Amino acid sequence: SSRPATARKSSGLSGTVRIPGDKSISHRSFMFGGLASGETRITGLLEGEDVINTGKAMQAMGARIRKEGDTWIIDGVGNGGLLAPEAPLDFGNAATGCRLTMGLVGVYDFDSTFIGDASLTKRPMGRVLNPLREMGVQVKSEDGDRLPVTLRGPKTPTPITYRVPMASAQVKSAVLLAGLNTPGITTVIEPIMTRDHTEKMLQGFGANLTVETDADGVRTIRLEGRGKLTGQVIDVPGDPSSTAFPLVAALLVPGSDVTILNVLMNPTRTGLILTLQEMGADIEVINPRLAGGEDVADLRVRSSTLKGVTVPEDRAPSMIDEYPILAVAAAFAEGATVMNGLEELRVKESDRLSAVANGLKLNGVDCDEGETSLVVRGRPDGKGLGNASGAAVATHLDHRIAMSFLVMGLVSENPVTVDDATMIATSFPEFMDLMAGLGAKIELS
Ligand SMILES: O=C(O)C1=C[C@@H](OP(=O)(O)O)[C@@H](O)[C@H](O)C1
Repeated sequence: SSRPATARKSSGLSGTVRIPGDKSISHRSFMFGGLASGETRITGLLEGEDVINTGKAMQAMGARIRKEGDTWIIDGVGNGGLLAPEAPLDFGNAATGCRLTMGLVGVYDFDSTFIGDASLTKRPMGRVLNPLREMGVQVKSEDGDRLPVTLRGPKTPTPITYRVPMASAQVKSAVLLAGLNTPGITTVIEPIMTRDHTEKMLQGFGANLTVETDADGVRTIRLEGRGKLTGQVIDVPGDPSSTAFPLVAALLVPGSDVTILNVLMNPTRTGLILTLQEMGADIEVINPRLAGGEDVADLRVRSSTLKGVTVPEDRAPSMIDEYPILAVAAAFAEGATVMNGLEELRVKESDRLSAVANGLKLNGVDCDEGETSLVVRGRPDGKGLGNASGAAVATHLDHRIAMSFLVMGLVSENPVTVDDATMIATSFPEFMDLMAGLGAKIELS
């Protein structure tokens, strides 16, 4: 069921720790490794529940996946070699696995059914199902294009040129993956850049995929379908979204000095760091280097005094999953922090804009929730913040709401309680141990 947890005011956080692997790249490592010809070897894989579910779905379609020592080894089926699954593919809490797999297997001439948990089942799939319908896929979904969904691909899919209407890397990714089993050229036009793990990894696996960027920033991504993919050696970098939690905690808890190692620094993932630096954060980027084909660095974070800033709508895609923890940082900053262009937060694991605003208010923070924006006014000394009565923040099955508010409790005058910590393991099973090791006081009921 649910397992509440309470975070208490802590003394300085201190230590050096390696952050778990990147979730986005980990999902794709299992997917591309399972699809490619031959063997793929992965080190640094995130072993959270979301990623394990993607792995099980790939096994259900013929990939052999196993862990030898600290390396995941995958024997792929080759492009065009996916086998019809016997039962529904259960993605649990993971929209990434679900949406990308819809594109990947929806274009195959067999039935595939997709199911998930109470959170995933409420999220919109129309954004990926519409382009698939244009490609010839037959779709059976629940009202509003929600799970459960059953797809059946045509004998020969139709390649399309699709302009993504919202800044979603998952929609871009689903169309490109569908293009892998479609004859001809599939083109995705992305007006605003989103995380590019699919493009970079498919090129690494040998796909004839090109990316052209116009001077105005619009990206035209072309993929030639039904081409060979070759197994690769993958070294997964640390998750910058998971890094955000100990990083913001170190900035807010006085007397802190925390170094996080091997953090992915791809600019489509670092909007929070840029934003915190503008607010006055002391974050040092150490030994920037190339590892596994990606930019990584170690980050040394020290306690800082923060000031509110205006966060523009165009930075949102580069930090979309970090708005919950940014809002918590803003609760302790001098002045107002204003964030717009947040419509996408309403369709995540939880409606994050509503969950964050309600959680902040429950914990004494002055904030204003707009249809697509949030304004937060802070109290630097944390006085009056938190909830002395022990009232619990509603997490709405969202791991990031649970983690963000637990970070808040390490700083607020009064403890912060979340109604459930059980979903944290979907993306960061190491969270409790990692934070405790740094000195955080978090009591699990
Ligand atoms: O492709 C990916 O790995 C992801 C893209 C984002 O979703 P959207 O495409 O809906 O923005 C992000 O919020 C999600 O956690 C993972």
